[PDB]
Amino acid sequence: WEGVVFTVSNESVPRWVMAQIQPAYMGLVATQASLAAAEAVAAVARRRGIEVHGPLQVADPNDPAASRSQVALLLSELRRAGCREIAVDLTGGKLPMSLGAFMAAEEAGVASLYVATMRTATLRQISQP
Amino acid sequence: WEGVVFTVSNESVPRWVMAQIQPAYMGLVATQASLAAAEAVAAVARRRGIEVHGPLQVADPNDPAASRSQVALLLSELRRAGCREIAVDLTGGKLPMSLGAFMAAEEAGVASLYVATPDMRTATLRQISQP
Repeated sequence: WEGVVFTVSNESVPRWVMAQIQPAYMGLVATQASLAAAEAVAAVARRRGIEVHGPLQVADPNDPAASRSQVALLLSELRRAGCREIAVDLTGGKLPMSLGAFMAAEEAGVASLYVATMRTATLRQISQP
Repeated sequence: WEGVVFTVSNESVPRWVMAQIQPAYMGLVATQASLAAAEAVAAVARRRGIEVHGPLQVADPNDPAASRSQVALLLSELRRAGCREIAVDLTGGKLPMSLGAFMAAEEAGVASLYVATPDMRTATLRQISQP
């Protein structure tokens, strides 16, 4: 892989993917709470020479559409910068972030990757076809 | 919703969703590690008059194809029993499970729901969709 777009909740797992595949371009989508992790990923990637796009923030992380659109923007920005082999690692983030990222990646025809290792609750809809 | 298919990791969350939706039909997909929790959801549901299908087991919880196919089996199974407005609740279980359940629900035309509330010594990178 030439490029990788990450949904981010922790910094350690994207770093390990970086070493595995050594891409030339990287995109980062985070929430407000996970922004510091995304910036930590960006900092190590910059000093290895990777071109870093983002982090982009999603206003509501429980809304898959928000994540989907941000990953879409980054997948386009990376294609523009001249990257042709892009994948989306959706390991990080809450479930709707990973789901929105997968949606963006299916909709652009790119490969999705994964790293195998109640009073507040609302019921929400992810998809209605 | 009159039918809900659940991916199961814990027993609490599905129970909570059951109380909110009051479904008539239920489907249950579990891993080996979560089969007991699913059986406990199933026991509670059958005593409330709910027709329960499963729990089915997925052998590889990291393979989304194995989750997709069990959820898809259960959705067709529920429809043949007379259920027709079904939602897939895909909280519970790891990401691959949830994504497999999302794939099966999209291909079946059903809505997907979600309840809104690490050691790197050994890791494998898997491709989950290769379009």
